[PDB]
Order: sequence, then structure tokens, then C-alpha cells
Amino acid sequence: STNLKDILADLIPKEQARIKTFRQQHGKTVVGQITVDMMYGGMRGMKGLVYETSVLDPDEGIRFRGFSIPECQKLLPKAKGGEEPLPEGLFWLLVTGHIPTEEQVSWLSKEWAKRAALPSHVVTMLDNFPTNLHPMSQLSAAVTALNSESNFARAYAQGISRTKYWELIYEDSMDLIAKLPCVAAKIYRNLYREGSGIGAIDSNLDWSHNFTNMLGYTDHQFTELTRLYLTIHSDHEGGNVSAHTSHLVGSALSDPYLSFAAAMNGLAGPLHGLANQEVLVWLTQLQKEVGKDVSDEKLRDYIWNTLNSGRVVPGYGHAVLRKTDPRYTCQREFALKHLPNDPMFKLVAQLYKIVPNVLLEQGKAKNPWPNVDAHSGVLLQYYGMTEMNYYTVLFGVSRALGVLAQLIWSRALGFPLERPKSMSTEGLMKFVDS
Amino acid sequence: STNLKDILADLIPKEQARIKTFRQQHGKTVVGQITVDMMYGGMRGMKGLVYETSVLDPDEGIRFRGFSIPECQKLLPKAKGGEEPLPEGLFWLLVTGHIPTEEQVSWLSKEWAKRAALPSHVVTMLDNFPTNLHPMSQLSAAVTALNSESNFARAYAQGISRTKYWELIYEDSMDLIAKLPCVAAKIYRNLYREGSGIGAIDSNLDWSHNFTNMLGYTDHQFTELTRLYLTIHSDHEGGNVSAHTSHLVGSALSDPYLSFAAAMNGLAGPLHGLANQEVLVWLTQLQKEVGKDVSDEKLRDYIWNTLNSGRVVPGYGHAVLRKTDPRYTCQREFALKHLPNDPMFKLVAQLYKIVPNVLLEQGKAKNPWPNVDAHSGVLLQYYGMTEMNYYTVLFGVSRALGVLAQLIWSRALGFPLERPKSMSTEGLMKFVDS
Amino acid sequence: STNLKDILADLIPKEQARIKTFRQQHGKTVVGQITVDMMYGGMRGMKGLVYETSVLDPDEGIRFRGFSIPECQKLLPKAKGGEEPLPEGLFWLLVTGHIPTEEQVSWLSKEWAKRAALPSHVVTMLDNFPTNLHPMSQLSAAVTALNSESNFARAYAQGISRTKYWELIYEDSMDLIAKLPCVAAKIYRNLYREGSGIGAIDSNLDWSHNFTNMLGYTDHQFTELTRLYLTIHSDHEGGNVSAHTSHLVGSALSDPYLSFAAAMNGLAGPLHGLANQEVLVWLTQLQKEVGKDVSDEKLRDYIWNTLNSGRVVPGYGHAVLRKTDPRYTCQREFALKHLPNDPMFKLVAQLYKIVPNVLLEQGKAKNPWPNVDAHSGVLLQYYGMTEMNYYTVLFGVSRALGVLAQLIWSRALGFPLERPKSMSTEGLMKFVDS
Amino acid sequence: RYTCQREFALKHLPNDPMFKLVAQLYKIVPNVLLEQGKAKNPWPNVDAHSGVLLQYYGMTEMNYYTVLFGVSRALGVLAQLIWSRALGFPLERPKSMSTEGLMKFVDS
Repeated sequence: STNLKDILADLIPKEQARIKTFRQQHGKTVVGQITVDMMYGGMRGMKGLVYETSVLDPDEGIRFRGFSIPECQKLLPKAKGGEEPLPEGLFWLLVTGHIPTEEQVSWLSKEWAKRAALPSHVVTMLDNFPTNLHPMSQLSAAVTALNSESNFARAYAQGISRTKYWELIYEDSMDLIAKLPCVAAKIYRNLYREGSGIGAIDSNLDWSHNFTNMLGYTDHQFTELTRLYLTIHSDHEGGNVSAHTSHLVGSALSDPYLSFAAAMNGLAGPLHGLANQEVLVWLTQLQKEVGKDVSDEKLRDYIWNTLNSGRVVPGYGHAVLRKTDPRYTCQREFALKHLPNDPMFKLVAQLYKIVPNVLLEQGKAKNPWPNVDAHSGVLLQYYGMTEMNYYTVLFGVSRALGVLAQLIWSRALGFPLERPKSMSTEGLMKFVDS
Repeated sequence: STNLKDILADLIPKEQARIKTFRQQHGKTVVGQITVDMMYGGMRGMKGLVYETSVLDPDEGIRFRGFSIPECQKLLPKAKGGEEPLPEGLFWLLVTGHIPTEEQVSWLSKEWAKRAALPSHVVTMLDNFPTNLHPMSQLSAAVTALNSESNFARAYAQGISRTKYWELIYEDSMDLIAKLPCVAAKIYRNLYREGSGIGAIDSNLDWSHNFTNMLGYTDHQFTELTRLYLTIHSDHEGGNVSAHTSHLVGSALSDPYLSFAAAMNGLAGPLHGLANQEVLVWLTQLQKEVGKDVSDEKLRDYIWNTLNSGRVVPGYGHAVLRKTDPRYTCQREFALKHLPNDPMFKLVAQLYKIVPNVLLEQGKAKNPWPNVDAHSGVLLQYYGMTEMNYYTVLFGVSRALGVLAQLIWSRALGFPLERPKSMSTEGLMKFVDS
Repeated sequence: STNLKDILADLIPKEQARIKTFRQQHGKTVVGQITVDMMYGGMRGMKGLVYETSVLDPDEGIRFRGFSIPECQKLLPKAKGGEEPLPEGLFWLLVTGHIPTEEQVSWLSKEWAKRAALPSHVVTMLDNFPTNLHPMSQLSAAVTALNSESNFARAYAQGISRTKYWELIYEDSMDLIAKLPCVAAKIYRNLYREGSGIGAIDSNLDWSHNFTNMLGYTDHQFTELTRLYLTIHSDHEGGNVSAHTSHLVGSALSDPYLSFAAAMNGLAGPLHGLANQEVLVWLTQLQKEVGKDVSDEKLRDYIWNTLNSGRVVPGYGHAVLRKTDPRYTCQREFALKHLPNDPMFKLVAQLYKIVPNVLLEQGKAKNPWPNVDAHSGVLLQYYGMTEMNYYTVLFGVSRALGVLAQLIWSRALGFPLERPKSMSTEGLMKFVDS
Repeated sequence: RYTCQREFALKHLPNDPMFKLVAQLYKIVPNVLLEQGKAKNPWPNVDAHSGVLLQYYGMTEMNYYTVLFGVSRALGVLAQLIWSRALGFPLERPKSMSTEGLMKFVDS
């Protein structure tokens, strides 16, 4: 009806059955080979895990349960005054495989608003963190400290059937998603507003809107930005560091809190979630190296020299994406209908027309197209969100949606310990000989 | 004058060359397949990564740089009036591939003494944690917050050359290893000793003994147990959840504190490290519902009630080991020397004769044999460390040695971001149909 | 060293040496027991013969010199415009144990093009055959009458050293393989194409392509099918009747023509190569009895009848396979690439999902899974190859590749007369009492 | 339709030289087309084979050939035209855009 748990309960047997038969008939099918190079190259090209909530096509980009981002923009419920998709409705889609109705989304906003609550020990810890503790470290530590609230951990300690793991993973994941904006906003306010009162949860407002209120922003357009941002950074299949971390840690039956916190330690990695910032610091420098205004000739020229110094243009390229990221596209659409005459945004666009043709001619790109992180920084900066070290925290809150939707499914489907076999160089040489 | 950083400096270029040559000749060589079953079954027997410090043979158990546990028990230096191997020396071995001298180990003990010091914010955080936040959570949280002290994070922001990454990891790894007993003991004292403050570092003591001093123990044989415990838990190849988590998070260039804290979130999972706590809960439960010395048919009953309830027997089974874990045997060796008659040990021994024939007949176990977690807890209990909820913290402290040894090498060898491909069931069903 | 014959000459001494040593070490090693039941039950389970070219694993399916069919589909050369592996490349693998280069396969295609010719006497024979003489009988007779061309036969008559048998066997085997499409296509055209002139070999075309031309087919897709079919039917270890027959007859130093023709008389048996046809007759009826559109429900119904009838679902089960046959799989993949909406295919596709689980409940079948013969006929019928009595001739042309590859090796390695001991029931009753 | 016409040649004119040339092109053109790439399908259509059949029976007037196609295609298009009206299919009237307009519409 409206209760998401009940809808999910109904789906799991079906999906259990679908997989049982699949594996019966096709369990022994070879889907891929493993080379020495792949073992050294971070499992690049390896089909390593089943992840249900989203799949990243090299060419077309991310699909959430089959739906492209444009399709989500159209089908997923919006706020009443709204153009952008609510993350509530995305989460529903990932969980159910089905586009929610307005009522179902309405229901979920209120579910989340009611679960939004921090215990004193976490509030205290955050309030006591020094200012030189990075926001992703505060988030990670705080979510870890939240596992004192874990239903799944408690229930497992008391013994419980394997068949029932998913129900308590569901309640914990719902609690954590609920609480995350409270943690993330306490960190912002503590760091960047001298500790002012994060403020209330409006039980009739959507999750993003309570978040932007708690951050201390009001522009409806910033709330619309946050709706889109939380929606599109939600999931990116199972192989990205943060998603994989959550899956790997979760497979040992660590609870959602621990699984998510580990994922945030992955997201905090420069090669993962700290790119949005690298981009902005690179854009910033660039506009102060060839002036604010720059013609397509002199910009093209900067890019070629950049590349000749043995240096890459940040926010371009990807591990798996082989074409323009639809997450970039949608941010660009937002930019050009909302802040087309922003200086920093003009540069980002100017690179959009010039950088792809370069890189191609250089050859060493594989993906000469932009990723999400090429665009996200300038948008946040435009609305007043100038504190760049905090940007990944927004990415984190978003990613909880995807990784926790899947965590619920992993445990419902009885996925086991993730535990591959390793080899040393010495050993791998010997194996090769024999 | 001994300096492990200088030995590393020599060794790294040699291994870089070798791996370059090896990949030159064998990079394209197939070393295995991927099946559907593997993808659904947590990558079981998929050869997913290179990990240098230790390798697990299914048949023979763990080797550390080629050396068995028995070999390490004989070859590795010891404390002067001691019999068990110093964990310092194992770390040396893991890092260099060379058995250390007495002098090298002495140096390492002194090095970890000197870098042992906690910042006041971490002190503050630990002192304020509630008694119902699980020790592993306190540990992970505290280690995440230590990342404020990370030299790697700091240097990476400033654009440090990739050729320098390993030196920074080394420095952070040495610091964290040095600090770890400090954190672990404060958690112990705070939870279980009303926050006594006895806990200093003697600069002429080895790491294990300084640890047991801070825990408030005096028995020489507890210190020897601790030395062995920390040595044997140190590393178990790269495909275990904690090692793999560390590897994954560190491949994103997260610093050693973040990589270790995520590792601990994985180690805290019931199907991983937390099993050493769960074993003693399960033992306590069976003793309450039995005598202290039950018949073999009554043990079979208790085990059967566990298995028919959709629960696992803690400490039994393994993803890769296909016989008894040598870390189990070696702990058996210690008990039979030092506490052969202890009642809980007779039970543990008792279960060895019973549990494996069950499990085989239950069918849901490729391996019916015990792992290290089946045996650790009873040794601790004997010496008065009855706090079962603390047991995984000791495991965590030990497992730092292995994962950080490798992390140094991962960075030294330029291993890239770990990013496998995932598929959905729907996506997989279509891939097998084309 | 480029000629196949020279590569082969170089490999032979190594292998003689390797077997000599093995037999020296382990000749008297007992590898199996012989029961009374096995003697009455056609050597079922008995490890009777050394056959180098291919090994059938009960669970995994056939391997050609170590390589799975999926691997052969990836590794063996294709026609320049092609997807499916060339039977040339497979023969090369069987003979040398090595995956050929592209040029090697090219060479072999030209090699078989030059050797492809029939003596007048065999053409008269085929042209004089009546339409009621089954195609397999016409094939066997023609190949037997080709032995007038046997180099080996005449060389043996003039006297030749044991060491030299293989060279002549090679030349006869290459000649026979080249000739077989000419024979097979003359049969087809005489029976079903009103003796139309079969036409010329094109020396730049591969073997299968000249075959489908001479049959009077043009669809490149039928050529691809034919390439795949002749590759996967090539060999199935040595204990299948056709392979065993070739081996046993060959062990008397009967020439390859005699050896192969005898193998075709075995392949013509209903319990061997005539199975493709029974499947197709059965399905045809089934589509008539349950209509050309049927429900999983009503089909599963129809299966349970045919078992309670006492009859077996054709194309399911096998003497040694205990899982789905990879030869079935690869025909499945081809269908759902090239003709997924053929009614007859979709029925076969429905059987794949239902019959497996049904054969299991009934309990009687050791192997509940389909074998190659379940799939082959619907494919041939789809491309217009509707003369069901001819199907086994395609199988025969394929299987020549495997049995002749082994025949060369059997003579190279000096395998002697196959000559087991028999007993009567009377004598076996006596033997057991003693 | 190409294969079907090949069938008819090999039954009734298997040795005609032009049929032979069409048949040799089959072995050659698909590989060249794939190499140039360009076309997603290097395989022949019905029009590759139709004319060499006509030529054989003496209809050498190649500029007439599309008239036979025209006469045939009446059967399909009028069979559907009946049905389009039986079913009340309305005016076919898609929307068009200019490049300018499409550049804008992608930016809004």
C-alpha cells in the first residue's frame, strides 16, 4: 500500500526464486577471464560482484533500476513547487524497482522526518571535534559511533535467523538515512557557523528541504539543487570504492552504520570523492592564470600545455564511463537555466566544448569526456557553499541512498562473505610457470 | 644503525623492476575465470588482487613471505626471558621479506615506544564515549579521528610526487602501529577498569609487554600469549574482509588511519573478527544450558539447535582454508603448555572432535574445520580477560601489522584504484544470453 | 619450422619421452577396479584408454587439449568476417596442443583445399547409390572405398619401420579430412538436390565455407553455424563409440580411411549420432499435441506424462556428462543471437527451463541436463536443412577432426593392438567362486 | 529475399556467368564494407540479386527493373492502406526542429 517494508517483503521471495533458478541453470557459466594485468590493475575490467540497484553502462552512463537519469527527472515525484526529483523517490525506486507515486514519496518524507534523531554521545563527540579534523573524518567517526543504535547488531547478538537479517538492515538503513542530514549539518554548523543551532525538522517538508534548512540556506533554488544533487550522486553500480566498501564490509554482517562509515573512509580518498574540490581549485587557478575572460584559442592553448607538462585535466576521464557522464549533463542543464551568466560556470562550459576534442588527439584518455565532478563544485559555490572541504559530505549523504538500498537486498538475498583469493608477485610468477 | 625505512628504500626499486618485467612478459596471461556462481558467491576462489606480505595455501595455511607459523615460531626473535615470537619481528618480515636480527627487532620496539602518544582530542573522544558503545566502534572511531595527524593526507594536498607516497604511508603506519595499544588500552580501562590511568610506555620494552602493562595485567604468560596472539593474527593474505577493505580504501589514496579504521569496521563483522567474541558468548550460553563438562551427544544437540535456527557455529569454516587453521593449532599448542586443564579449553577441545562431523552432515560448509577465532577467546578468559566484547580489539591491533605492511607496498608499487565491474541479476541474465 | 607436419615431428619425441618416464614410474599404479556390473554394463565408469586430444570432465564438459569451448570461441581464429571458430584452428589445436596463429589456420585452409579430390571410382559408386540407402551408409561405404588411396596401406605393404607410421597416417588423415565435404556434399545433392553439380572448391575459402557452398547454402549465417557445429562436434574423449571404434580399428594398423569408416558405422547407431533426429521428431509432435504456443504449466504437464508413460525426454542425459553440455550452451547462444523468435527454438528454450527440475524430482536420471542433440536439429531446420536423415553426416564430417588427430598420435606413440579379455557369464560365475 | 533468389538461380540457372559474379561478390563485398566500416550491415539486400535473374531470361532492359519492384510493392502498401483507413489511423504529422532550435532545446 504505502508501507515500503511490506512492498519489499513481497518482492524478496520472487527475487530469491529468480536467482535460485538462474544459478541452477547458469551458475557454472564463465562470464570473464582474469589476467595478471587485471590483478595488478585493481580488478579493472573484472566482473566481480552482483549489485542490483544500479548498473553503469560504459557508453550511456548510470541506470537506476533500468531508468536513466532523464527518465527519473520526468517520472520521479517532485516537491509541489518543484522541478527536480526528490531523493525519497529515488530511494524507493532502488528498493522496489518501481517508480513511486506521490503518496508513497509523501509517506517516505514523513517516515524519514520522524526517524531523524541523534543521541547525546554523538552530538557531544561532534561538538568536541577540533576544527582541523576534516568533515569526512567527523562524518565517518560519527556514523561509527551511531552503531550503538543498531537494531541489526543487537538482534544478531541475541541470535536470529539468516532469513530475517533484511528486516533489521531495513530499519537501521532507514534510521541512518534519516539521521545523516542531522550529522552532516551539525558538522557544517560546527565548522563554518561557529556552532549555531542546527535547528528543527519540519515533519511535512521533504528530506532535502529539512537538510538545506538545517545547513542555514533558504533559496528554494538551492533546495532544488540539493534535490537533484542528492538524487544523482545516489548510486553508481557496485564497483566504485564507496559502494564496494559498503558491500564488502556488509557481507561480514557488520551493521549499516559500520558499513556506511567504512564506505565514507573510501569516499574520503582523493581518487574517489575529493575530485569535485580538485576541479574547483584547478578552475580557480586557471581563471587567475589566463584572466576571467579567455577566448577558445587561448583556452585550447592552456589545455595543450597542461597536457605537455604530463598533467591531466581534472573532472575528465573515468574508470568505466566511456562517454559524457549523464550526471554532468543534468548539472549543466540546471546551470544554463538557472545561472547561465556565472563567471565560473562559463569556464566550465567553455572547457566542455574544447577539452573533449583535445585528449582525443592526445590519445591517452579512453574517456575524453567530463564526469560529474567537473561541474558540481561551481554550482555549490554559486549558491554560497564556499567551504570546499565539506563538499564530499554532500556526496556521502547522497551515496547512503544507493549503498543502503543494496545492503538491504544483499542481506535479503543471502549474499555471502566477500572473500576473493590473493596472490603475491613471487607466487604469481610460480603459478604462471606451472 | 638500523632503519627500516632505509632497507625499504633499497628493496622497492628492485621489486618495481621485477614486476615491470613480469608484466611485460606475462601481463596478458590468464590466471583464472569468473563464473556467475562466483559473482553471486562473494568472489569465492576468484583471484582478485596481488598482496605481497602473506599468502594462504588452502591445504597448508598461511605463509608470511614464505614462512609458516612454526618456522616463524623458531626463526623470529623473542623477548629475552620469553618463548613466543615478538610481533615487531613479524612486521619486519612482512615488510622486508627478510627474517630480522635481534638488533633490528630491538630497534623496532624502540621506534614504536617513541611514536606512542595520543592527541588530546582523541583522548577527549574516548573518555566521553558511553559504556554501551562497542569497543570496536570506539577503536574505529578513534582511529578515524587520528587522521588529523596524517602526514600522507597533508602532503597529498600539497601535490607530493607519487614516488614519495610510500615514505609517507610508512611514517603514518609506524605512528598508528605505535599508537594502537594506547587507544586499545584506554578503551579497556575506560569500559572495564573505571578509567584507571595506569598506562605508560617503557622505552626499553617490546610493544606487546607495554600493551599488557597498560591493560593492567602482570602475569608473564599473559604477555607471552599477547606476543603470540599479535604475531599470528597479523596477516591472512589480502582477500579477507579486513585486509581487502584496507586495500580497497587505500587504493583511493585514503591515508593509513582511514584505511585501517575501515578495515576495523569490517573486522567487527560477526562473520569476520567478531567471531572471537561470539565464540565465548556461544560457549557461555552452552555451559548455562549444560553442566561444565557435557556428553558428546549433548554437545551435538546444542550445535544442532544453533544450525537449525539459521545461525552459524562461530569460529568454524573458512572461505579458503580446507583443513584446520594453523593459527588454531598453534593456539592449541599454547593452551596445552600453559592451561591444559582449564574447563572452557576442554570444551573448545571437545568441540573440535564433534563440530566438524556435524557441519559436514549439515552440508552448508565447504570447510568444517575451525579458524583462529574458535580458540583465541579461551586463552584470554584463562588469564582473567573475561570481557568478550573486547576481544576483537586485540585482533584489530594485530591485524594493523599486516594491512599496513602491505599498504606501504601497494603505494610503493603504484597499485591503482580498485574498481571492478558489477552487474545486476537482470543485467547478468542478458549477458549470459549473448 | 612452419609446416604442421614439422611442428608435429618436433613434439612427438618429447611426448614419447614423457610417457616412457611416467610408465617407468607409475605403469603398475592401479587407477581403477573392474566389477561384474561394469563388465555387463558396457565398461561404464571404467578407465580403459589413453586419448590425448580431448578430455570430458563429468561436471564441466569437454576440453580440447585443456581448452573449454568458451575459450576456443575466444582464442581460435575466425574467418575474416566471422564470429565462430574455424574447425581448421581446432584441428591444429588437437594435433599440436597449441592455439594456432591466423596464418597457420590460413595455411591449413589452403592445405585442405589442394587435397580435396575424389577418385572416379568413388564418384561412380555414390552416383549409382539408390535413394533408399541411408546417407550414413553412403558415407561409410565411400570412405571405405577411398582406402584405395591410402598412403599408409601401401607403405605398410612395402614394409616400413614402426617409427614412421605416423607420417603416412598424417598424410592419409589430411587427405581424408579434405575429401570429406566433397563426399558428404555429393551425397546430399544426389539425394535431395537432384544430383546437381556439387561445384568447385575455392582455394581462398575455409573448409566449412566450401562445404556449405557445395551443399548449396549461401547464408553467411549458415556458414557461421556450420563453422561452429563442425568445431564443437569434433571430439568428445575416446570412449564415445565413434571415437573408440576409430581407435580400436586403428590399433590393428588399419588405415585412417578404414578406421574412420568403421567409426561412422558406430556414429550411425541410434544410441549415438542418430539422436539429433529423434529429438526433432519428438518436438515436432509435441508442437502438434500442445500447439505451437504452450504454457510453462501445460508443458510441464506434458513432461510428467511422458515419464509416467515410461519413455525418456530425448536430448537429455548422457553416459558421462552430469551437467548441461557446453555444446548445448553454445548452440543456445547462437540461436538467441540469430533467431530468438523461431517457434521451434522457443520450444527448445522452454524445455531448458522446465525439464531440468522435472528430471530431478523423478530421481531416475543421473544427468538431468540437456546434451548437444537437444539443440542441433532446430538450428539446421531453421536454415532450411530439413533432410533429417542427413544430419548425422554433418556430425561425421566434424568427428573426423578429433579421431584422426588422435589416430596420428596413437601411431606416433606406438599404442598397440587394443585387445582386452572377455568372459562368459558361465566363466564369470566360476571365476567369482574360486 | 536475397537467399530466396539465389535458391531460384541455383535450381534453374546455376552456371550463368553473371549469377557467378553476383555469387563471387557475396564472398568479397561484406569484408570490404566492414573495413570501410560506414555501413552497419555489409550484407546484401534483395536488389543485389534480382536483376541477374531477369537478364538470364532475356529482360536485359535494366532501366525497367524498378517497374517490376513497383508492381510488387503495390500488394503490400495497398493491403495496409485498406487497414490504415479501416482502423481510422489519423494524419501523420510529426514535429520537426532546426539545428538552431535543437541546439536550444538541448539547452533548456
